[PDB]
Amino acid sequence: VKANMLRTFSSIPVSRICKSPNERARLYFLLAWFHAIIQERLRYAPLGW
Repeated sequence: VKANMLRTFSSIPVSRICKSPNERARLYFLLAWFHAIIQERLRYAPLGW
């Protein structure tokens, strides 16, 4: 999950994720965490998705 979130944070430009209402950053962090969780869950095929 750590590597996935680090990968999905460098992909998103800083300009979009920062220069906005100050609550956007927490929303993007939640989005990255959710994407990492559901992407890492795919490894355990029959028990996950």
